[PDB]
This record gives sequence, C-alpha cells and structure tokens, in this order.
Amino acid sequence: LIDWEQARQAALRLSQWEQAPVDNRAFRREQYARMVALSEPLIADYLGVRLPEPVSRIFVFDRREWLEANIVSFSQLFRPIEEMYEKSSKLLGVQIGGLLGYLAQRVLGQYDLSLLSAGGSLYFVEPNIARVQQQLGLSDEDFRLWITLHEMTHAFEFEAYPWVRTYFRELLEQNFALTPEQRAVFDRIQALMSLIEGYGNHVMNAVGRRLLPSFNQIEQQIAQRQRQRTMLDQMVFRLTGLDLKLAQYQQGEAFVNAVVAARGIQFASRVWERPENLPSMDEIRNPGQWIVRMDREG
Repeated sequence: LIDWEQARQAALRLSQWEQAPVDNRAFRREQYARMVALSEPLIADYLGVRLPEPVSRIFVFDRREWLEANIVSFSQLFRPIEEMYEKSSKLLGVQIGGLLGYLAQRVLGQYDLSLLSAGGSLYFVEPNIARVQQQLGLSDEDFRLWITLHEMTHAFEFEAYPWVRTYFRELLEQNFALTPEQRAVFDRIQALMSLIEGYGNHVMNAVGRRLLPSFNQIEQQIAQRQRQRTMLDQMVFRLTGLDLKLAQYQQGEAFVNAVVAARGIQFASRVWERPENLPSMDEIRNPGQWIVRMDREG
C-alpha cells in the first residue's frame, strides 16, 4: 500500500539533516551521560520504583540518525492498515515521508511521540534541542537538564510499571478491531496519554524545581512548544488510523495536582498499580470522582 523507500527518501530530504549536524558530540555525550546518572536516582526515589534496566547507554542524534533509528518502528504503526488493505503507493510515501521528515526537525528526544514510546538507553536530538534553547533564550545547562529530567520521567512512566506498554498495546489492538465502542477506546488512550503527561509534569515540578534555577523561566518559554508537541503527537495517531483527540494540558496535570494536594503523592501514585486505576477523561476533569473511586477499592 505504501512505498516505504519513497517515504524514507522524502523524510531524509525534508529533514534537512545536512544543515543541522551535531557539534561536539563528545562533550554533549558527557553532559547527557552525567545528567542521566543524576536523574535516574532522583526520579527512582521520588516515585519509589526503579527501572527494570538502568539507563546504561545514551545516544546524541542528529536528524538523520533519528530517522534511521525510527523509520521501521514508524512504518510498523501502519501494519494494521497495510494488512487490512490486502484482505500512488509512491504518492502516499511522499506524504508520509514528508510528515516524518518534518517531525525530524522538531522532535527533541525519546518520548515525544507516544506511538513510538510504546529500555536501557535514552537519545537526544541535540540539534533540535540546541535550536529551541537558543530560540527561547534559555540556559544551555538548565534546558538540557530539564530535557533529561523530562526524558527520564517518561522512561519511568513507560517502563517502571510493566503493565503500561501491555495495556497500551492492548488499546491499540482494540481500536483496530474495526460507535460508542471505538469512542471507549479513544477515551482510554486519551486518558492514559493525559495522565502520563500530567503525572510527568508533576514530577518535573517536584524534582526539577530544586535543581533548575531557571525552571520558572523555562516552563514559561517552553509553553508553546508543549502545545506543539501535543498536536504533532496527536497527528501521528490520526495518520496511523486513530482519529482521537489529545487534551491540551493542565487537564491531566491539574488532575494530579488536585489529588496530590488533596491526599498526597502516595495516594496519587495508586494510578500506577493497574490500568483500572487510571482516571477516565471525566475523572481527569473532576479528580474528586477518582479519589472517591480509589477509596472504594480494597
């Protein structure tokens, strides 16, 4: 159905990788290596869980490397559509590859795209990271530590609780089985993505604040880039056949801030015990409902 080699070429060219080579890969690897060595522990302690596999490797990517490493995983997001097609391919490849090449000049790291996030290492696309830092007049050190913290947080959220990816893979299979039925699926995927961001943004405030003097500055400046990441993450879902709609922000963050204010981090950590403990989109809009439901458990 899709010519993936046309797509690959289209992606490589639109990414304009040649114009954004990584400078000083050597000291950047040093920087990230030590920022993760610090990060993992601080996050492990705050969340009371460890990674099944400590982050023992880190990769500093340019746009070309990001593409070479993600194109197969990307195409595979289309398997449900390409099989279902069996039971122009060039022009499709041009469009999908184009969109992917576009993503290559905006992605900053490992967990920017949920469908690609579905262990033992982390990568950073330093070129785009450097361009954002400078366009926002931010601190070299502070922004990259901010990014590392954000990155490690999501690694924990996706890997510290084994059921998360299983449950995420479950939800994907569900959707493809074909209505209030499909909406239930979207509702769940949407609520999971929301909690992952909100809980992740909560850990940022609690661990990143103590270590980033420009923290307030960054959160302010990065605001629009976050709105952007959300739109592109959603775009990837619709492209592959999940015409759902992600939630802005605060929606999932205010949920967590609310309950944490109302009962503490330990209580709020209950959302990580099982898929059933994740709030519905409704509960995210009204945490109270969730707090009550968790109370009735046991």
